[PDB]
Amino acid sequence: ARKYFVAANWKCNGTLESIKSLTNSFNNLDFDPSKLDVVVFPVSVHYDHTRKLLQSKFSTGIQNVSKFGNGAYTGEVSAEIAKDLNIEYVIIGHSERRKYFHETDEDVREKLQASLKNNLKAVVCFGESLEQREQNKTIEVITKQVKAFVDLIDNFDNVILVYEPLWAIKTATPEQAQLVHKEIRKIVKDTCGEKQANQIRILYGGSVNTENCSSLIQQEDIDGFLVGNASLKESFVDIIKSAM
Amino acid sequence: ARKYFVAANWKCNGTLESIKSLTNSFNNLDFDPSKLDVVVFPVSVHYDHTRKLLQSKFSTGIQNVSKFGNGAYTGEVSAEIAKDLNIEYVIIGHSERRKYFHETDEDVREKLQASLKNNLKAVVCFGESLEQREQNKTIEVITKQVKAFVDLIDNFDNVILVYEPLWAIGTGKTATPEQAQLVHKEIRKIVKDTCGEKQANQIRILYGGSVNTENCSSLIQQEDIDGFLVGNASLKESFVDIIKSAM
Repeated sequence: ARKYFVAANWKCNGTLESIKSLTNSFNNLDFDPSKLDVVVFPVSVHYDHTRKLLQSKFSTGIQNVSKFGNGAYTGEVSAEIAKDLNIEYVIIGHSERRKYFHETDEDVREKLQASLKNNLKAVVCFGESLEQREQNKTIEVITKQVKAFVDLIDNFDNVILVYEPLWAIKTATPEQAQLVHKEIRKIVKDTCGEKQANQIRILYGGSVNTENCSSLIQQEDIDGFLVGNASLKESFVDIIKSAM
Repeated sequence: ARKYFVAANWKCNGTLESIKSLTNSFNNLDFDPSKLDVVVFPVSVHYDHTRKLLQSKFSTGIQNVSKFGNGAYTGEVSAEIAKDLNIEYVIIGHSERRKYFHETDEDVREKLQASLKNNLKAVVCFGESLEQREQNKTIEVITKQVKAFVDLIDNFDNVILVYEPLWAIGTGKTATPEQAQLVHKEIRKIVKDTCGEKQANQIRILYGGSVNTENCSSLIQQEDIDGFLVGNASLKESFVDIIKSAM
């Protein structure tokens, strides 16, 4: 029922040369974008380059978006500016922004609202710490992170969730991932409704590579991934192939 | 000297079409980039579009830069990436980043360290609040802010200071050219105290309050005001007359 969703998070990496090389190798992968979503998230200043080098079967987005609209917000990219550039997706709430730049649940909410106001699709990240999982607080913490923003979703094809097992940076088994994914879908069901919950894509955002992608994707409540370091290698196409 | 320096901070504003329009109008102004620096700072995602459309006499830059290098830093743009793209200038410590995104003196320092380490030129902003000005803390505050980072400066043409009179932004108070000049004088003294006289006389100190076509000449003709980081007025085609005040 749910369309699989494979995302490349390049984070803060890339040169124009390397992007030229990587995008070319990606273009050589034959896949149908009506059946599978494949999204590339370059660094802001690399977006136009990346978009021009990637064939249209690859969707594209940016790794952050402002909680503010246009105006006196130096260094920010608004949802309105992204929409004008036909930027399709935004990443919101990535653990590294919550960690390094003190992004809160409320910031995530307001970024999501702004993104949805301007008709962007949103990739929304959350997940518990090692200390939180060690205290058996996974459901508590994820209920709270999800309820911060979940009522803003009207179209459950246009918001994609991402579970980051920050506890593991330990290493999460496919079954352990699946178990949280199921818990998340139940949270969505009880906050938004059962049809909504069965629509929404929930991606795994722990460490995904060529050797574990098949085991992860086959899990019933794992609908794809947000891929970190493996997405900077030409063998990312094999991770893509696991979802086809 | 000192070479004037006129900078367009477009902040979070612009469309593909408005920039097309605006850059074209700017291109019609004939100035000599060896006689003054004219720098445009678009939104990161507008950098390529903006750099392509502006004639090469215009310098360009980005409104923020990361304190971290390359790696697992989602949403960040490194000094490394800016260097690879020949992005010449970066803004650091803008009051709007200190206000909304909790950017600290330490953040400013590391961003400057990272920028200079990667051969970027930095436009660095600081300034006191209403409450600080009212309590006569202007020099204490500015001295603290500048001392966060000034020892990193390795070339006093390549780092540019911006005084933001935050006490006069959105407060109901307006800073006079005379008041501005005095803070700039205060700032050049601070640099002379910490770096030396030649260093202090070399460095551009730009005014970062509200600048428009009416007040621009009154500001830049002041002895210690070497140009400006312009906000809302740099979104208009009439910005060319702000540039003209420095020609």
